[PDB]
Order: sequence, then C-alpha cells, then structure tokens
Amino acid sequence: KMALIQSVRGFTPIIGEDTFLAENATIVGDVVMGKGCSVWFNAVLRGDVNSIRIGDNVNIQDGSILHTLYQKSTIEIGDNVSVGHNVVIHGAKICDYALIGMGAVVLDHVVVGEGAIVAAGSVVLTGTQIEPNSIYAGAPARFIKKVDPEQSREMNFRIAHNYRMYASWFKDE
Amino acid sequence: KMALIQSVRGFTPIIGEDTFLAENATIVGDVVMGKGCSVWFNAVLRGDVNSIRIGDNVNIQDGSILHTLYQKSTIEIGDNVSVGHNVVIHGAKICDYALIGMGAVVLDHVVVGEGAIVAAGSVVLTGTQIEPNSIYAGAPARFIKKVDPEQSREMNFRIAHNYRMYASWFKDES
Amino acid sequence: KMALIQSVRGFTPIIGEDTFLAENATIVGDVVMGKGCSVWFNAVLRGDVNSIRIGDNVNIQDGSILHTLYQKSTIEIGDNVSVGHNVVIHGAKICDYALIGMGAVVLDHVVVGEGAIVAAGSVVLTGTQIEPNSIYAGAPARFIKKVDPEQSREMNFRIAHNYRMYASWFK
Ligand SMILES: [Zn+2]
Ligand SMILES: [Zn+2]
Ligand SMILES: [Zn+2]
Repeated sequence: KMALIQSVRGFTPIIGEDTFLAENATIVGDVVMGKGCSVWFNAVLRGDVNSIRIGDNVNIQDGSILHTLYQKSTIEIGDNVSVGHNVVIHGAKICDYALIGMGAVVLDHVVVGEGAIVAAGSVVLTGTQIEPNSIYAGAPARFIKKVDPEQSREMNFRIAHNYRMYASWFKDE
Repeated sequence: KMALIQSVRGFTPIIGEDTFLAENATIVGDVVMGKGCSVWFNAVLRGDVNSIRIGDNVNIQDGSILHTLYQKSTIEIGDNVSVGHNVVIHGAKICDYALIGMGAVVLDHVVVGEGAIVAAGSVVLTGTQIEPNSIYAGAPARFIKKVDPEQSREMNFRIAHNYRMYASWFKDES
Repeated sequence: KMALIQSVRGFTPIIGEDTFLAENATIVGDVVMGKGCSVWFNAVLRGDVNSIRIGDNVNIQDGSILHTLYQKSTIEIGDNVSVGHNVVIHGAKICDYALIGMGAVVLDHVVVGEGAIVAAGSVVLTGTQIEPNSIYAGAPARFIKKVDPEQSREMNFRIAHNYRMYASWFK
C-alpha cells in the first residue's frame, strides 16, 4: 500500500508537498524533507539516533541508506541533490546541486560543496571537505578535477564515469 | 503478499514461465524477462525511463538495482547470467554466462563479454568492453586475467543452473 | 505488518528473546540468532543453501545481505558484532567484538578475528585471515594496524550495546 513511516522517541517524519515516496521506502523519526522530493524503492531515511534535514527537489534513489552517529553526526542535504542507487550517506552535509554516484559511501562530517560530484563506488573518508564544483572519485575519494562549467551536471557526471578520464595513469572511479 | 509489479508510461513487465519473484522484489515499467529466471529479496528492476530485456535462467540476487538513463541507455542481459547481491547495473549489456560479483557497479554502455567475471566490489566505467572469458576487478575495473572458455562458461552456467534449484524451494514450496 | 520469516526445505529460523526484527527485514531458512540482536530495515539473512549462526547482541544494519555457498561456505557470527549498512557477508566467520564498516563486502572462508575492524567499503578476498584486534581496509582489504585488545573489545562492545538501545526505541 504505502511507505513505512514511523515515530521514534516522539519524532515523526515531516514530508513537504509534491513529494513522491515509493511503496517500500522507509522514513523513520527525526526527518524533514522539503517539496518536490522523490524517495525510490527500498530507500531508508533512518532518523532514530540524530536528525536528517533534506531540502527541495531531492532525489534519493533505490536502496540508498541515510543514517547518522548518535549525538555525533547529522545529515543536511540542500536543494536539487541526487543521491544515487545503493548509496550510504552517514552524517554528511551535501550542498545544493551535488550528485552522489551509485554505490558510493559518504562518511560522517564530510561536506560536499555546491554542484560537486562523488563518482560511483567512491568511499569518502570521515571529515573530507569536497570543494564546490569539483569531482572526487575512488576509495578513498580523491580530487580528480573541477567540474567543466561549459557542460551540464549530467554530462559532467557521464564524463567522470568514462574510462577515457582515468587512462593508463590515474586509477580512481 | 507478492512482488511489487507496476506499469510506468503504460509499459507493463512481461515475465516468462517458471520465473521466481521474491515477495519483496520490485519490477516496474518496461521489463521483459525470459523463463527460468529468479529475482531475489529486495531486488529492484526499474524500467521506468528506458527498457530492460533479460534472457533465460538469469538470477538477480538480493538488493540488486537495474536502472537506465532516459533516452540514452538500456539493459540487455543474455541467458544463464548471475547478478550478485547488492549489485547496480545501469544501462549495460551482459552477454550469456557472464557473472557480476556481489557489490559491483556496472555503468552505461558497458558490454560484459560472454563468460566474463566482474569481481565483487568492482566499478566498471562507461564504455568498458570486457573481453569474453576474462576477469575484470577494481575501481575502475581493469583486465586481471583470462579463464579457459571450458571452465568459465561451464562454471558460470552451474551458478545459474543451481540458482534455478534454489528458486524452486521458495516458488514451489519444496 | 512484520518481518518476512520463512522455512526453506524444512529449515526454520530460530530467533532469541529480546531480538528486534524490522517490519521489512527478511529471515529465511537455516538461520539461528541469539538474544539482544537487531536486524534493521531491508536486511536479508538468506539461509537457503547453508547455515547462518549469529550469537548475542549482534546488529545487522540496513540493507545488509548475509548469504552462503551451497554445500561449501557458512556464516558464523560471534557476540557483540556490528555489521554496517549495505554490507554483504558471504560465507564468512566473524569473531566476538568485530565491526564490519558500511558498504564492505566480506567473501567466503574469511575469518575476522576477535575485536578486528573491516573499514567502510573494503572488499575482503576469499580466505583472508584477519588477525584479532587488527584494522583491514581497501579492495582487496589489507592489514593497516593493530589496535589495543582491551580498548577494541570495550569500544566494539559499546557500539553493539548502543544498537540494542536504538532497537528498544522501535519496540
Ligand atoms: Zn549508521
Ligand atoms: Zn539510475
Ligand atoms: Zn550468495
């Protein structure tokens, strides 16, 4: 029938208008989402141990897990963010327009700057500060290059996931 | 209770005979599967923005995500393919008897050679062409070694053949 | 309404007292867990092809998959173990007080020693023997350092102890 929505320690999720929640999504406790968000199949927004704040027009893709460290870390996601399939976001701040590649893990006290890209499968170490409009890739996630301003977010994403950009020398997704 | 099956843009999943769908699997939109397939716990096949085509005796293991790019990529998976636990396949072509290792990410316009093996946890970048009968590994995935065609088509077929037996213990209540 | 729990070939899950099973967890076949365990959202314990044995006060976090190889590998998980979000455990032994970091893959015949830690996102190759009180990281996962045995056990104990408290907020 509908997404699993659930109170914990008296906190009840607050979801804005025009938000799509998949039938088998889970949103639990201290979670606020803005307007125009989508939460896809089997995604889990677990606000049991600390707070999750999500802005407007955020896409949380299938099988993604959002969690925090009890009294140590929080999630703040800004507007127009894309969180890829099977991503783990743990106690991270993600600024407006940032894209997190499918399969990535983003650890606590990470800041992803406005319009930055985390490549698919990256592991972003605790406390990593990702500059606005940069691409990070690998395990651990390292600076690859500035986002090309002459191209769109999506094409910058596609270029960041092409083997041509990591050829014979650079060994990071 | 059974699998979440839904249409999107009027496309309705089509499933061959003798196909196991776990009751918490999700199959949505433009998905076509052959017969002898198995779709495991919390697998998601999301054909909402482009097409997913799957041959026979394919297992999609627990927590695996199949998705595509709007007007840009499609998924084509051959027969006797094993897709591991928590794998993401995005707009890729997987030929017969290929095995995708658990936790791997396979990106758009990738072609996985017949009898090939993507190692657990690999990230295969866009327009990687994986040689048949070869093992790829790492992030980005790179050529590690050849396997004999004999042991590699047979070996990957046996994983897919046993998976049909594991499916029937749930599907047929055996 | 509640967790998917099912027999396969006559093997029926056995769950200890005081154990939290999330409404969308899956526990199937030859699985035994002890007391004070928590299985979180969309976790899958698939005991269809071989045994899964889990001791007391173990948390299996959201999205994690536990499976085996038919006739070939088993899962044995000791007491006070924390298994991170979106982890895959395939046919591995995890000893008391061990942590598996989120996003990690742990393959068949791996042994994770008492009080050892697998870093987030590691891939532990088939057969890797992880020393007690050691940190392994990377893909393939490699030795990083020793940790003090008494500190590692008490820290990892307190992570498993907090998880039992988080579980009690959902009961
Ligand atoms: Zn967590
Ligand atoms: Zn996608
Ligand atoms: Zn398996």
